[PDB]
Amino acid sequence: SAEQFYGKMDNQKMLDLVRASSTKIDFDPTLLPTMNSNPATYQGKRKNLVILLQESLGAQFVGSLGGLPLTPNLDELMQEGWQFTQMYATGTRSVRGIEAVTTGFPPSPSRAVVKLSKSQTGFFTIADLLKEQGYHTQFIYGGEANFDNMKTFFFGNGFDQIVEEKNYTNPGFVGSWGVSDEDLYNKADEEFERLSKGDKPFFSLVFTSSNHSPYEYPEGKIEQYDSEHMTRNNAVKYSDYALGTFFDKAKKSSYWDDTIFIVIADHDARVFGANLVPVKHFHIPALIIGKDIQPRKDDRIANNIDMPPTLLSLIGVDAKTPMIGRDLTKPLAREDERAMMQYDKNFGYLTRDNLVVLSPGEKVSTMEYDFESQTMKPLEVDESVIDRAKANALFASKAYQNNWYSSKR
Ligand SMILES: [Cl-]
Repeated sequence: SAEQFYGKMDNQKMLDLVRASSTKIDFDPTLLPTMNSNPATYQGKRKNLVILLQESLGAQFVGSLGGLPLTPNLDELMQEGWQFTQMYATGTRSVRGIEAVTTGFPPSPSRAVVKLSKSQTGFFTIADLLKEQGYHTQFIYGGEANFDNMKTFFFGNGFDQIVEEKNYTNPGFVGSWGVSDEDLYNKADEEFERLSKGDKPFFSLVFTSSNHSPYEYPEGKIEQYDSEHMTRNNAVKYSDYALGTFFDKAKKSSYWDDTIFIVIADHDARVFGANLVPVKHFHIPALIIGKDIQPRKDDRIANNIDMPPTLLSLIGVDAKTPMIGRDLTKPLAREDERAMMQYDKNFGYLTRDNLVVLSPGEKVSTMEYDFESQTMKPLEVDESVIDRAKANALFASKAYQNNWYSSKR
């Protein structure tokens, strides 16, 4: 319970600050307290939606984002689309990255809702929204889908089909975590060219697996970055090569005209025993790419929970949902740029002007964040800056307790 760590706040005061700081409009709190209507920016025939979730792909491993020269295929694709240079994960764990891009639900000191008992059925997801709207919905994974409780959460919440390890006929390579990312990506391309023959728009979540210790992946596929074959750096570089092979196929495919793709990490590679909130380690790549998506370098501070409202808007789906994440196809004032991030028991609220970190024992730290340096210094802020952070720190914990985030509509 977030109340126990950060202090109490009246539901009214809290909700008001959450709704106001969200920038969402047309709220209807009779059904659910943050239910809001957002019409899609795109208004043509509904597009397919492909989410290519990148296991542990932190910005530190991305060349185009200043880090190690580990992602030449992605770097190139970055120039070809809507690149987010100030994107932050809300968490450090895979299930929280799945939480963020399938539900848009903000973080708590607890586990992501993929693993919580109340969220196993009838929780809000874009999966069941799109399903209710006539979409086929699927999850493509290389390993065992029961892992991290994913299959159960996905099946209970709007996913139709689950494609997992048992469904791969002849993979080029199999490791401890399942088939390599190239096999995953061949399977994706197979499923998409399949679904595109059908009548339905589809929504697909595809989640990489190669980038896990002990780092098994095929030989002779990249000029390795490290001398040892099985390293994190090389697994990332393998995954990059594997993504490039997906897009080479994707661009000459029958679904290309009709689809929006997002390349986004679930979180950065974990760091341990960090103090407060290590901002740099929530920093992640995000790329939206597709026909009619124009190249753009977007420096607006955002979270991965802003992606589902953004993507629905891009694919032509009007969204009456309780999501408080931003539709970034629409203007966002500089003072509204923000990132929430949860590092275990610590919650951080990053804006262009300040960074507020809340820790157990109701301790409050206030800082100015140097974006170039990726370092922070002490800084005094208005009570309104602390209250906005606290209000957002508490929301998911309270919404979960009170069932404020259901799929009822
Ligand atoms: Cl997390």
